[PDB]
Amino acid sequence: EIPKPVAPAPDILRCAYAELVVTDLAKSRNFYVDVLGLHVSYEDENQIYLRSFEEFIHHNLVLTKGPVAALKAMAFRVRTPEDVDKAEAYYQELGCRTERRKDGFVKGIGDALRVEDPLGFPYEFFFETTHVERLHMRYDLYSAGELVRLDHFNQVTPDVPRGRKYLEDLGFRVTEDIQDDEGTTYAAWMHRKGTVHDTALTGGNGPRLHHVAFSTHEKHNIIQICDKMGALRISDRIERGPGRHGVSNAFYLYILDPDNHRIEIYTQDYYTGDPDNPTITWNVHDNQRRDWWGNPVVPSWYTEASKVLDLDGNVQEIIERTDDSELEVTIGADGFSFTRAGDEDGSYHGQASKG
Amino acid sequence: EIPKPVAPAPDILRCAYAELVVTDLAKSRNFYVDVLGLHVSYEDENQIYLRSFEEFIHHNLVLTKGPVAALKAMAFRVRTPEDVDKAEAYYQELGCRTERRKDGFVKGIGDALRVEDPLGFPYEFFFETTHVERLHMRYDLYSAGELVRLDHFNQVTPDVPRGRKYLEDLGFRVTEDIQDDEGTTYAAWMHRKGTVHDTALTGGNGPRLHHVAFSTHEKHNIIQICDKMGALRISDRIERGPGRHGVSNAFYLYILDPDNHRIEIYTQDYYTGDPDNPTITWNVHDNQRRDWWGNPVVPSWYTEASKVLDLDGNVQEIIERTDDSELEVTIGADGFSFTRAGDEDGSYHGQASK
Amino acid sequence: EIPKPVAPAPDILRCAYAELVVTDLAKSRNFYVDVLGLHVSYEDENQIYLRSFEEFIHHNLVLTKGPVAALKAMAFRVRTPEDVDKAEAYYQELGCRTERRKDGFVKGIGDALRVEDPLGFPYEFFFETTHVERLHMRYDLYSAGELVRLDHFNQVTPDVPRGRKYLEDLGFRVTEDIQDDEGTTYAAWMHRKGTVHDTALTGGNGPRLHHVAFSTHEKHNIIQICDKMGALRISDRIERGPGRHGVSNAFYLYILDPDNHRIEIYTQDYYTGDPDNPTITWNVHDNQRRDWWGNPVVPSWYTEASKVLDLDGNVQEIIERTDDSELEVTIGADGFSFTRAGDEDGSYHGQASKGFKLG
Amino acid sequence: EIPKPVAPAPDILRCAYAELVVTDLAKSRNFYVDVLGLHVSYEDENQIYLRSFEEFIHHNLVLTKGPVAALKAMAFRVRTPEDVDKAEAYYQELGCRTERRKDGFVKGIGDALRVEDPLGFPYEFFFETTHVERLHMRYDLYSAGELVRLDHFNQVTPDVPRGRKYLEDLGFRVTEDIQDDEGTTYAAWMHRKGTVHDTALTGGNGPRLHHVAFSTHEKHNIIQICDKMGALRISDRIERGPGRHGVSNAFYLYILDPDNHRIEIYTQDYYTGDPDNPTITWNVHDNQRRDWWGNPVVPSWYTEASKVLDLDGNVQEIIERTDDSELEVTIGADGFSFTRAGDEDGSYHGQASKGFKLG
Ligand SMILES: [Ca+2]
Ligand SMILES: [Cl-]
Ligand SMILES: [Cl-]
Ligand SMILES: [Cl-]
Ligand SMILES: [Cl-]
Ligand SMILES: [Fe+2]
Ligand SMILES: [Fe+2]
Ligand SMILES: [Fe+2]
Ligand SMILES: [Fe+2]
Repeated sequence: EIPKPVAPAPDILRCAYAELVVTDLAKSRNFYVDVLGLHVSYEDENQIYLRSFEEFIHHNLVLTKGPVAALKAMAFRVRTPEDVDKAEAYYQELGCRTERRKDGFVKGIGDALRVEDPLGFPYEFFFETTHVERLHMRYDLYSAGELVRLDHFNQVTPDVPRGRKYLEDLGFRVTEDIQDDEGTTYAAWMHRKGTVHDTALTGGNGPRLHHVAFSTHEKHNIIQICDKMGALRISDRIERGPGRHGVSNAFYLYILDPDNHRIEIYTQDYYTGDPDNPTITWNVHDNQRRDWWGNPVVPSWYTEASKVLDLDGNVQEIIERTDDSELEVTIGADGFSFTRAGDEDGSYHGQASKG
Repeated sequence: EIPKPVAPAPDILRCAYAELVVTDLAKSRNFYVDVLGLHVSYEDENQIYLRSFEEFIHHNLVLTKGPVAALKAMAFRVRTPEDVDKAEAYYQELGCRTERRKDGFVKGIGDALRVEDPLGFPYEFFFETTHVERLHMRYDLYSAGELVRLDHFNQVTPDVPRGRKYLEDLGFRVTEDIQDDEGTTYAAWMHRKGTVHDTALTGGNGPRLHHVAFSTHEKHNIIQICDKMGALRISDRIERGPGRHGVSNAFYLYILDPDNHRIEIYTQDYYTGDPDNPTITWNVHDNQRRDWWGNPVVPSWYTEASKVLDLDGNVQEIIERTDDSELEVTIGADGFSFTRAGDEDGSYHGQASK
Repeated sequence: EIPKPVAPAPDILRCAYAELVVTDLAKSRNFYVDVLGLHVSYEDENQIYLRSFEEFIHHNLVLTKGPVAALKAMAFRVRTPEDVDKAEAYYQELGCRTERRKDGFVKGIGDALRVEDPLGFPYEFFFETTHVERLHMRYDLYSAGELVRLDHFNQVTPDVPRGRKYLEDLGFRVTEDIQDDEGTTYAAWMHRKGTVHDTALTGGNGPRLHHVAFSTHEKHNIIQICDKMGALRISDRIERGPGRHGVSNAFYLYILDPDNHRIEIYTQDYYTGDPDNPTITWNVHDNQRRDWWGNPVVPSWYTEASKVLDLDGNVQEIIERTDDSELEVTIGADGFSFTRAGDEDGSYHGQASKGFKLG
Repeated sequence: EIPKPVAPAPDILRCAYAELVVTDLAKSRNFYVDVLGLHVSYEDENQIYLRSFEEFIHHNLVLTKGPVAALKAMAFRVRTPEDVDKAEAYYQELGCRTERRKDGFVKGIGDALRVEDPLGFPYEFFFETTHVERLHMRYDLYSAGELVRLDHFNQVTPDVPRGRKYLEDLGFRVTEDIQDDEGTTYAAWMHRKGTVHDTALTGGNGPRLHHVAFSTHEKHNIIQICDKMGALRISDRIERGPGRHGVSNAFYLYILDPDNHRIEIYTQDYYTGDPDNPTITWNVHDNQRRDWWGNPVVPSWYTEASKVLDLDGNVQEIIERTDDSELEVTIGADGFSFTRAGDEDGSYHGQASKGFKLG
């Protein structure tokens, strides 16, 4: 239903950075720099440019002061300068609004194309970026909870099949998804860079940004983030985890920034770069699909997500999902989940796992 | 009100083993050997004797086939052979029922005393044990989830101060506890060997055994146990965790065996050996006391625990706690907890966290 | 010196497997399966097919019984069936010997091309492969030392710039290298899959295969491999490490199989997938370039490597390196190394670091 | 031939702190605070008092500015105030020089006794100490290389059985030792607190202090210390390691402070608190006894150690070892070591393991 354009898709390398509008620049700086340990590439009174430990492009996160907290741009890096032209021609044919700046929208990025995509998300495509010192061996700066890479975005959208087809035509490959036996798709994960994903689609009212995810080297680094949050007595900002994912097989943690933007810390998924990488489909009632250890998913994780902006800086209107709700079918009043397929023992009726 | 005997206390070194009655020996073996990777010191059709990676005494766990799943004995090693005689005289003065077997109750233990202690728990005291190969450097046998030591027991009892004074007289020292402003004690941790505890008292209906705990080297070993349980599709047997404890500061996991005996896997508490080791008291309403990260404690963790047997092998009758319930005052309908004292942001009312 | 063909290079995805010839199959099986924990895809009296924990292709290593221990093939997977045709045309234009087998050289691989490449190495290109159970969440099988992926090969060749140009034309990008101030290149690392490398060139007499590398999830997994080797009283088979590499930033260990084939265990390098990824050049006299902690590199690491076979299965003749020797210029009698550039303190003259000399 | 006194031994709990004389207080501070991350309890122009992450007594390390770098005191905490009096009577009966200060020798310690012990070492015994904030849950301060406890001292002394007998009479129990088949003892480990050791005796010219050891929680913490030293371009101050010890089974690293005082970082030894804890004797030629992975012991580890002071602040005279040297019998020109006892394969004669000889 989103048609495949005749124009070639641009060659997208990876997710590269997010621009997030925040309301109190000092509080957010404290969260992202003081608590999480991200590295400042540039800052002034309006913006903070932050990067992970192993990054060499200018930034992975731009915090921009504004009146309404929201995603302003989710940016992917393309292979060549000519891929920014291809992106522009591709989104024109799709009838999408686009805006092209030879000198970039944020500091440290050159020629860039921003678009309101067919799902209502603000995508940016760019090649040119100002290189900075790669801190990958600066173990003199390395913190016990060090965030090493930007890994993915996760987007909330009402119709997952619709979005999936569009991203596949754009060159993303589905690695895992969640479905039921009645034809509904609840979520899908897709990649360009050869990890489990660069973005993911989560079925719900949208467009909204569910989260932005950063990686650590090891599982103990994620444990340390939790421990530090307890020491700072902000354990209430730990939403969910730590855990092992079923889908993706990664060790994880979800935390909430001062504007409630959700950040995931993630480590140790697997290689997906082969073009016939086997796709894995989970059943929506399988209680090990989201947390492998069967720990319950808190309802806020399903219902809460960040607003997104259009190209003019106004909030995108939210469209309701009419397909079945992952929350309702697993943990709501008429919900169901199993530990072992076909086994009544270890199954949950009308409530979440673990009592 | 448990009187201090004039007879000297036995010198207790550490918690050493538990004997657990199980209903299906083969299923239990599958859990303790095939899933958890404990090492077989002896087995036959009626019992399995198991030990941890770094142990040199005969065993840390005995699984005995019986009709009713229950704790049959929680055993402490004493410093000398004479300490068994001291234990006998001590418990006889307390008016407790005792039984002395010069050749032991279980294989690989020699002269031993079992008692029905004043809290109704079956304690064993012994010195003599058959030494076995210490597997501490057998990395050829080392599992990704390796259990390296027995760390502690945790006992459910209705009146914590009563039990705590009795254990102090036995030479245990309290390291941490949970209290409220009204003066109720909900739990206490106490030690002999210089870790946070060898046993602990949890307020509730008892005598019941809350859990037995084993230690791993590192946090990743606990993660692996969870991961393996997912792979075996037995994640419903993960009860609580993994987490960081507030009390003890240890990384932890609670799992349930086939008869619902609860096992804790535990690592990285701190040294308590100095006699003036500072005691830490947590408020019962502090949401970081049990899980430092503020994760909720599932009601089953407070309400479910194992039966204990008397010396004849019958189940000990339960006495109901009359002091306030930690479940009720934190997560029950009129309960509450906080992240930051005095702050309504991050506080939970009539409701658990997260 | 090696010309760029007019024919397009095949689109290479990644290193996929190696076929090693071994002299005693049962001894090699004990090393790779019982010691290292690799998973058996297939075996018989003549071959063992092994894979890592996260692999879905049929195998990452084939051990083949033969009279002379050697590398028989280093195989790269290509993106499409049509890329195998491209590889054939490309290598024919380079004037190399090639062999095409529609149903594969080894079990579990389909249409495959093997070539004697311009550096004398037996390369294989394939697309078609039998998928198997991907064991990535089989934590009921996971060992304390689990090998999760095949990561790279490392090749010994006498002229590194000559090979580097050829691999760049083939589509590999150099991520790191080691050079001196007098124009000599000692080593280069190059990738297709977006890690530090899929293969590497190490200057020395060749063609010889230096090692094959597998990855683990965490550093403690590499430690456990060492610990287990101690417990099995085969610590004499730990060649070098564990350590932190300067080049690649990975945590590492080198061990030796029963035929002296060198295996590296490797973890936690960085992403190189961007086309303008910064190339890092280390100076050969920098004592943190190979081991970041400054531990000395054992001389066998520089001198010993496995024979490689031609398409007929005969050993390839060795061509001697005439460029300067990394061993000689760093830890040899006229050698030099530094800890801090320009500082005499922490420098080493005619001997290795940490109080050692060449045996 | 150090007699057992009639007077009762003091009840020693554990090693508690060391007082090290250092020549440049600012440079030592950069090392212990900025590099290693210890926590400051008190400092001024003359001294810096440091503690580990889990400590509640005032300090584990006192750095005292002075003219000659040396160990000034190795302090053990005793169980009660009365035990300081027992210590005094005990050493007086041995005929040792003692000095008692009711208000301590350093800040944060109360009634204390220093003695010049029969091996020439300056020992302090105390009970009273100023309690400080226990930082064990201050994960807001926790570094990637955090030192969590003080674990042990290691002493160099010419006659190990003489020293061992004396420590046994003080209540220390031997856990492990190294010997040869002809009855020479090279080293012994002994404990009070239920870990492998609180102090250890290493055969050599002495009295000298070999090292002070701190523990970390996990192996990755020790790896981070190396990684950080590499980043700071002070890898030349990594003496030996990281490794796994044979004796003790601990993961370890040895580093050198600005005055060449050796610090060990140590983790994951085993419980020894039972009175019949099985002792383990290793053969001196076993190449897995010091490093379980067979990595060679750097010669400086055998030859270099810190001076110790007498109670007036003067350096103690050094007495030479007349028994065999561990260095000489294992890695010297006439030395040997084995991987498997009796097996020539994996054995080393006249040189160290892994292909190095002595520099
Ligand atoms: Ca030069
Ligand atoms: Cl999830
Ligand atoms: Cl708890
Ligand atoms: Cl290297
Ligand atoms: Cl050693
Ligand atoms: Fe995610
Ligand atoms: Fe416990
Ligand atoms: Fe390599
Ligand atoms: Fe030591």
